Amino acid sequence: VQTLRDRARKNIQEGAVTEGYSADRQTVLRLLNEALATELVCFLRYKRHYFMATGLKASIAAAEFLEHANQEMQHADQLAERIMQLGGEPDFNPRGLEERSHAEYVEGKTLKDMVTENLIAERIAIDSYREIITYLGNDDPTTRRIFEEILAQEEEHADDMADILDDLA
Amino acid sequence: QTLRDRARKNIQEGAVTEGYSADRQTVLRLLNEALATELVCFLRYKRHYFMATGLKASIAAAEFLEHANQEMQHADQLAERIMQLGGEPDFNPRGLEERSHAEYVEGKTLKDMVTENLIAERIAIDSYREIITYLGNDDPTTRRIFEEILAQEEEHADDMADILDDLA
Amino acid sequence: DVQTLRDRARKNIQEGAVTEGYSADRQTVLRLLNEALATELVCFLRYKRHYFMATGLKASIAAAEFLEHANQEMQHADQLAERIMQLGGEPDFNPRGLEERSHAEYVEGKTLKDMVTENLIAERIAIDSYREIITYLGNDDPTTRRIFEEILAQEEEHADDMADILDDLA
Amino acid sequence: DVQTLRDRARKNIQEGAVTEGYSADRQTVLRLLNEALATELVCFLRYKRHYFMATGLKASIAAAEFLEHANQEMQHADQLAERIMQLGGEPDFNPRGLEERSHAEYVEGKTLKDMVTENLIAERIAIDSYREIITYLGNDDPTTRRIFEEILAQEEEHADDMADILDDLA
Amino acid sequence: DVQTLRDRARKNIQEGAVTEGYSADRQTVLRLLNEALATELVCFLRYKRHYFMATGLKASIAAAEFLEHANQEMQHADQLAERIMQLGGEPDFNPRGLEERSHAEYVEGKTLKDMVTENLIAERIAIDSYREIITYLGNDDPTTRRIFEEILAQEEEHADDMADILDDL
Amino acid sequence: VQTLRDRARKNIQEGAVTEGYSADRQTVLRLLNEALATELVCFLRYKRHYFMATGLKASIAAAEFLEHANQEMQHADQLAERIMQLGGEPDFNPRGLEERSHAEYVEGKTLKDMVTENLIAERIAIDSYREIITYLGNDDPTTRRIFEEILAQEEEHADDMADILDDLA
Amino acid sequence: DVQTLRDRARKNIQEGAVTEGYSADRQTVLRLLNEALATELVCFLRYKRHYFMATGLKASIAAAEFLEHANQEMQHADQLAERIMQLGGEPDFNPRGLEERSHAEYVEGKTLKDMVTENLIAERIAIDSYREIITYLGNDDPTTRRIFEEILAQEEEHADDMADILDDLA
Amino acid sequence: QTLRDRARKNIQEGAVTEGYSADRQTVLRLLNEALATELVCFLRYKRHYFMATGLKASIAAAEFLEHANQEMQHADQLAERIMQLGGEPDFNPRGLEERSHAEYVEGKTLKDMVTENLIAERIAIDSYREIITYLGNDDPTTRRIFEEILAQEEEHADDMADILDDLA
Amino acid sequence: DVQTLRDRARKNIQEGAVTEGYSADRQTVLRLLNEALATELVCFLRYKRHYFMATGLKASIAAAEFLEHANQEMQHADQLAERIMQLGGEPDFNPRGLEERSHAEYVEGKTLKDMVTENLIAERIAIDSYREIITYLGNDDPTTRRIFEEILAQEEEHADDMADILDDLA
Amino acid sequence: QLTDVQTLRDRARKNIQEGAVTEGYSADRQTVLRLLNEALATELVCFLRYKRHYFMATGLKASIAAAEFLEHANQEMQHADQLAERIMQLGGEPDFNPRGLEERSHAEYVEGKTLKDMVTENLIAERIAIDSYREIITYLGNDDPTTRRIFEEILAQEEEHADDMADILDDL
Amino acid sequence: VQTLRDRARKNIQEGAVTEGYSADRQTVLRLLNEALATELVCFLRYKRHYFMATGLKASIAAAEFLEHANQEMQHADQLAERIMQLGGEPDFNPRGLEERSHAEYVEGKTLKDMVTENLIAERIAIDSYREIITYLGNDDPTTRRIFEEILAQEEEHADDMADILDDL
Amino acid sequence: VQTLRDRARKNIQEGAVTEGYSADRQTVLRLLNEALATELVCFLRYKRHYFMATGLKASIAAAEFLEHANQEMQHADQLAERIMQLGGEPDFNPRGLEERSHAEYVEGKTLKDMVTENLIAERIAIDSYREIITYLGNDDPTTRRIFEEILAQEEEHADDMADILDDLA
Ligand SMILES: [Fe+2]
Ligand SMILES: [Fe+2]
Ligand SMILES: [Fe+2]
Ligand SMILES: [Fe+2]
Ligand SMILES: [Fe+2]
Ligand SMILES: [Fe+2]
Ligand SMILES: [Fe+2]
Ligand SMILES: [Fe+2]
Ligand SMILES: [Fe+2]
Ligand SMILES: [Fe+2]
Ligand SMILES: [Fe+2]
Ligand SMILES: [Fe+2]
Ligand SMILES: [Fe+2]
Ligand SMILES: [Fe+2]
Ligand SMILES: [Fe+2]
Ligand SMILES: [Fe+2]
Repeated sequence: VQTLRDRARKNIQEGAVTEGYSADRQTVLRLLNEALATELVCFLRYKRHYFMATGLKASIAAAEFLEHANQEMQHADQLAERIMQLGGEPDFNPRGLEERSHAEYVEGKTLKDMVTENLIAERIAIDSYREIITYLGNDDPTTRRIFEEILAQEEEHADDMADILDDLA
Repeated sequence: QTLRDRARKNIQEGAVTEGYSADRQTVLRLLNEALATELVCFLRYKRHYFMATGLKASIAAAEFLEHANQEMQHADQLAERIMQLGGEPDFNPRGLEERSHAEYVEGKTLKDMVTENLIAERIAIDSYREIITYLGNDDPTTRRIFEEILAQEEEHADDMADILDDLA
Repeated sequence: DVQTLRDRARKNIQEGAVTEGYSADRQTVLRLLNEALATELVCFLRYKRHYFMATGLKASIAAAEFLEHANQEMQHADQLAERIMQLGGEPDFNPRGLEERSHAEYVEGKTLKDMVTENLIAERIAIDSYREIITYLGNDDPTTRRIFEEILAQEEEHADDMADILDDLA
Repeated sequence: DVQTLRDRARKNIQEGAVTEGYSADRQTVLRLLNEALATELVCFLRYKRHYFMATGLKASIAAAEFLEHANQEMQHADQLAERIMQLGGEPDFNPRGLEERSHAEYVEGKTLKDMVTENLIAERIAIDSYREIITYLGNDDPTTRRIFEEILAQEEEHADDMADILDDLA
Repeated sequence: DVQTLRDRARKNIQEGAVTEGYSADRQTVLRLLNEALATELVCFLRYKRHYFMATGLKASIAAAEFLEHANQEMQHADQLAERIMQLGGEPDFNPRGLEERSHAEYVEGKTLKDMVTENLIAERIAIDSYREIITYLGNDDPTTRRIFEEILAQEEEHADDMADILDDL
Repeated sequence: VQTLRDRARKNIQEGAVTEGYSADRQTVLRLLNEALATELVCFLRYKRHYFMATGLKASIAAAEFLEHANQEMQHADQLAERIMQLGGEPDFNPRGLEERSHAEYVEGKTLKDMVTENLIAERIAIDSYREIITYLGNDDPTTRRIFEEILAQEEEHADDMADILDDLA
Repeated sequence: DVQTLRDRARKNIQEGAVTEGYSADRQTVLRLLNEALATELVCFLRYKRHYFMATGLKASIAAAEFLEHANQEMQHADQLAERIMQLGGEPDFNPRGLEERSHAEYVEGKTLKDMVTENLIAERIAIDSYREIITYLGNDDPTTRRIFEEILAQEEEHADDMADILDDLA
Repeated sequence: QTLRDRARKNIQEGAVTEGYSADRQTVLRLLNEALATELVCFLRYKRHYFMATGLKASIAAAEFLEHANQEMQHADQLAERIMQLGGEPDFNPRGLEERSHAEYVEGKTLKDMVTENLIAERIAIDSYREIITYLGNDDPTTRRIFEEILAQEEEHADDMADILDDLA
Repeated sequence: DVQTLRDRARKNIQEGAVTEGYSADRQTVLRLLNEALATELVCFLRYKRHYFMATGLKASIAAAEFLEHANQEMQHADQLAERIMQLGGEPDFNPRGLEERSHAEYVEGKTLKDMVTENLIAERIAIDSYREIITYLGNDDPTTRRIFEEILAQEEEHADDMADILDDLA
Repeated sequence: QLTDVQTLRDRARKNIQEGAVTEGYSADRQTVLRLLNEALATELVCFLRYKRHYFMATGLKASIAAAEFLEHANQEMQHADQLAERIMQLGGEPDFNPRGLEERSHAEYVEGKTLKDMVTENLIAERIAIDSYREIITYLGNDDPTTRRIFEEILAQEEEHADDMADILDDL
Repeated sequence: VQTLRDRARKNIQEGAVTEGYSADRQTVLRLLNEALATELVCFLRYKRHYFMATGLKASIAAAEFLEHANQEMQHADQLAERIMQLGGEPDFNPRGLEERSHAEYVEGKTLKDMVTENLIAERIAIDSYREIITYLGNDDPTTRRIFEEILAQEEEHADDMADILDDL
Repeated sequence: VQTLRDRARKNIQEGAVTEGYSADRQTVLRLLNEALATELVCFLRYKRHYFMATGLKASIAAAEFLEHANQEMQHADQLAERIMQLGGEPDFNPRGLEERSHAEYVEGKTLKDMVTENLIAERIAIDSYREIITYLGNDDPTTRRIFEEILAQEEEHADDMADILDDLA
């Protein structure tokens, strides 16, 4: 009765983080920020390919590139919001961004170059977030669900890029 | 540089990465069986929607149509995943019922119609529960598709049972 | 009195939309409506199959048309079933024997040219079938005639849309 | 062949939509449009009466249909009045003698079966009435024919909807 | 009996909407579609001119009708060009000789009554032209017939709207 | 306690009509149906005028006529709904409709005729509904508010028609 | 002459909407608003319960009305709480003693006829309560009177809607 | 035919019928004084809206703008009625403040701005309460306008007082 | 093999969404669903009280969060009640004993800091309460688990939003 | 370091509270503010005049003018808002005081008796604003693009209002 | 000061054209009508290309053709509106339309033909409108802004067509 | 005549850039890319401040921080679109982003810190883009108008940030 309340009153400023939070909060925060860097890098890369993919066939890829780009930023916003709830700071610094990220920014010369670099990044993110989802287990459903939702989106991005690549050269 | 090499190996496989620990072949078979089930349930509900005329029946007819269209959304969801996992979705009407866990049943009465839909929903619920168990933690993206469909079928079952209890 | 218009309407009142003035062969029009319904359901399934399988840069353009066509087909299916019910029939959504009732076929195709060609064939079959139905109806059933005349126009668009693609292929 | 198309159009220019090529009997087409208009106004009033009076769980389903029908009837009224004006007539909205001009009646009914049955009778009267008008017009006035053909298709739907209800009652 | 339906469809398959059953004179139907297209383009330009020139209190009322008509005329143009393409023709948007191909003329007018009358004349020319076309088509080409029936009905509205204004002048 | 509920269960099928309803229900119902007849008549008269008022200036009146007609029907619906709540039957019968109504259906020959006839009807309704509002007093707020809302609308309809009539012949 | 209108406005300025001219008994009006607020909150909970429990074909129609009423009750609750704040009070949303404060009861009902009857009883209690409040206010507080007059008209509708259902039942 | 004769006499008076029992001339005077008040209050609120910058103040600034546009809606309501009753609405900025029950006051601080708006609302509340009493049952349509405006001013007064209590 | 899947579904058919394969303790899941329902109804009432009472410049920002939270609480209430029905229970909206059933309390608060603190305490009680329920369900009831996982995530947001405010206060 | 780019930033830190007004602002801030406020007064007067004409223009033909009057009135207020917004960005105070509003405004409030009066009075005001704002645009030159663009956008609207009113007046 | 108004009263019927209008109005009107013809011609050419560009790749260009066509008409409307404000008459006559225009109507046979002809026309318009913008200088801000808004639109159209042509 | 067409055909692949383009294309591209980097940096800084500014008062600034962030990205898109039209490549590389930009990414500790850094950045951009507008003169209206439109937005951002700082400093 009053013990339910006393548990909640202890360390109240910790907010979303309760007596029941069983995950390794600092390590989760580290992973959230690595993912955030990946999303920002993927956002900048896709935006680049979008502007550069001109032409008839390429304009189709350009549309997918832009759609992907803005989804990446949605993933970034989702992750930063969680970083804040779990007592961290989201790192939007462009300095060293690529070093924190699992993906690279690669301009590419051809369209096949562009698509391949995006496909490579998605497959890196897929396996990375699969590992994080496994690592979280049942200790942090709310964070686990963020990565599960991002994962499902990345799997779509991978298929969308691979579908294009098969038609190229 | 090995993360990049892991990703470059079998790049044409797309969403299916080295870390995909499920039996891709078996998941594809289950996805197509679900797809057939959803198309069959769509056709049955669409039949019942048109045939359920009257004062009281027209209320059931509305639910029939809502379910039919939800079934088609499930079909699209499953087919999309079949493609991401490197399969082919089988929309062939020939042998459609043999592939499906459900049946197409016209019914003579409205109680017939509701009962046949209720039976189909309960077949799907237990079938998809088993698939979700089979997937476990190997394919979250597919597991989440079936979990979302499952929740809908549970709604469809309650809606049909709620009606059936009021009938003759 | 003018009580004769009312007496006409009261006779066989449960027949609903079908009045004394309905001059068509109701049983046959219902047969044609159900054959048309089967054709649309098949065409819907074929187009959806092609939509999911047509991946790539060029093909994704075709896939969009395939999906647009698919849903137009189901709209036709709904129009026809609605009319079947108004004329006192039962619409047959049974997938068993669906192809046997249909003027069209379900064909997966291997290439994109295969998919486009098969859809073009189905449309040209439907166009000529529905022209024949429209003629059979004559002035006996304006409401049913108008459904097929409207579907016909959609099919001519689908045929032109698929042919326009096929000319650019291989 | 240019100045003769123009001279054709300049003659009786005040006739508006009604050109030399208008092969129908304008005076009679106007009579039929105004009878149709009275029928639609009457059917609107009857349905509105039934809408307000049909209370209860089961009745409210019919009442919803009564209202949809009522408002479709007024749409038909506007469509017909609009055409009357294009053909140089005057639409008669006068409530005095409205029923005598109409093919339908205003009938309150006591029961829901009464109300549904009376609406079903009126829809079936309109169907055959408008079928005859469509035949009378033939190819002489496509624009007026298409109005009646569009109204007819709606009346057939209204008849089916009322009959579908009556089967659950009688 | 199913392979012969398929054989009919394969013969001349590139002709698209035009099937073995198409019983109209395709070449002549196309000529009529192109004459109608010119009529609509001419009527569009004339109405647009009258719209801009019809200033004042009362005239602004006619000007609104002029603009609504102009844009309906272009919709008619679009319908006809779409049909020209389905039947294997070419829609002629060439401004050179546009008036010669058209049943109508471009006429500036000095007064508002000038403008309204010229528009009324054009609508009455189109009405009788399209009635003749609809008759020529008969039951041979429902899809084209329905286009002209739909355009005709709009032209009758335009004719009545212009005549209703002219009666006040 | 048990009397608040006992007052409400007694005569429960009388619905909105409670023990506290202090108005002369039968008379309120009579007035509601007379008002309903008036609105139906005014609806038909305005619709007649709307279709017949063609021309440059007349089309401006035609638009006001249509707005008025459709407001009249809203009033008809408002009143019929209230008749049902108070235990009556709304009379939509076209036979003898004018005999029940305070206003008349008048085709009019000229536009000034049409405007004048509408203005006369609005001023009849205004004075009728003011008397009903006074008659109701505080005995039936819900019904009173219906008439106060209709009255305000009729005052607008009257001002709109008089504004037109001042500019005429 | 402008300095006295301003001086009246400066006297007790923090009282806000409540001016020197407010002629009602602020304390008592606040009591009635809070009693009404409890009534609406209880009615919201009752209707919500009935909405979820009324399953079946015919019953689902009542469930739709139950939900609509439920949410209209909460709009009334908000309207009343908004006014309580303007008159310098505190709106009591405490679930403890909510029924003791409310003019209506929460009653689960066993049957649909039960549910409808209990809702119908509550509406008729509210009607007579709010009519009495409207009389008590007189011309002293138009802004509050208008809240109750608007709620009253809504309750008369809810009462009629429930009674219309009850007549068709058992 | 007597109802018709009543309506035909003085037909150009429009909404004002034989049964209009209010003092039309005096009602027009009050509508125009109220109109002036609303225009003045609109300008003052707009002034405060632009001048209330900062973290806290921007919250008040949003309220200032909302109030401002509501004031103009009232001006529109009042002018519409002035026309229906056969008058002329006075939008002249010369002497606008003399006709208005409220003042235009710039204020130096935010507390100044809030206090001045609160003073104006309480002036209008009591002014319109008096007008509603004067009308009684003689002019329902006009009475309802003032009753609707009055309720809005009470909200504005409560909203401003709610801000003032938190300030200084 | 088709008649055995079908026989499974006919056994206990009236149970609806609850199939032979449902491996949870339906009785207990329903108990927890109803305790959650009470918690959300109480949290809704508390937040609504705070919304209306939190006046002022800074406080109005909190008031907005209070209202957004309140309506999210009611959405949770509806989700939970819907599930109670599917599992064959009855959702308890009775205000009598509502607080005894709820894991949270209704607390008026005197200051804004009071209000924020009480809301924050409530969210943290809910967070840990629903985490325990998610554990209890395991893999036995995905559909119910997902409801709680979705609610949990919202409560974590509500906790962060209230704590973010409290850090700036007094 | 190497006070390079560090110079762009040191320019920005100086007088930071001056906000939009930077070291690069080459216009006479004091004078631009006077002009913005005169324009603001002009628009408020034009709004009140047009609103007056809207309510008084009853009749068949007049109601068409009444519609134009109302569209114009609300555009005038949009202009007033645009100008007041700029006054704040440049560190001024926008004067909404109705006392002396006309003395500050380039236009007049004129009731007019007839519709022809109303149309003419609005037409005169537009032509005053057109030439006033042309002069202001010229005075600004290239010193304040953001303020110039406000006046250029208002100017184009006033030219439309002028043409709209003249088109009506020709028929009277 | 009473002179501000007398300036505005002189030649009042000229409307937007005031004493301060320093441009050569007759010449501005000539340029506006030449631009109008250019837009009308470009509109017809684009529509022709839209209907004729069938196929997979071509349908992409066809969509751009239609967007451009309708933008061309928006420009035509902008220019005609300005002709009226400045006291001219807009010439929509199809006879001699091409002679008045800086562009041509060219059907083209291939898609490369169509795209090239559009690109050529856009570059003609760009340099024409740059010259007009220069001729206007500061004498007519309102007309100058119309051409600058169109110019930027034409630069987009040129880039869009060149982007397509590079792939052929 | 035939020379307008020949002028347009020369260097046709240059697209928007015609013979009449009198600006230094190479330099305009350099300036556009410096602005592009500035906007990307300002976007990241504002997003960081948005997530970190929690509390009652701080949430007001956070809302503005977010509105600014998204306006900055709109500016980035405008600038990149023009870079492509003038035949350049837009540089979205996070590597060296700050070195190319007139602005910096600065986390700040306090809200006063965040607001001040945003205010400084806007004032740098304001004066930088004013200079670019002068450099363009009348040689490139389309680009000048882009910067003139961005400038007006930056002036708003500066006023909005300064309005906040006055309440803090
Ligand atoms: Fe991705
Ligand atoms: Fe289902
Ligand atoms: Fe098709
Ligand atoms: Fe009808
Ligand atoms: Fe009907
Ligand atoms: Fe046409
Ligand atoms: Fe036309
Ligand atoms: Fe009226
Ligand atoms: Fe209620
Ligand atoms: Fe106020
Ligand atoms: Fe909750
Ligand atoms: Fe919560
Ligand atoms: Fe203006
Ligand atoms: Fe162009
Ligand atoms: Fe920027
Ligand atoms: Fe900025």
